[PDB]
Amino acid sequence: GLXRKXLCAXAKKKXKCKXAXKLXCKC
Repeated sequence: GLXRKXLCAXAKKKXKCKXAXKLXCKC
């Protein structure tokens, strides 16, 4: 859920970190 946190999960995640809530724009 949530556009910016879509964009983040988009750039921060193909070929990129594991499935945790607060970890969103890191993984």
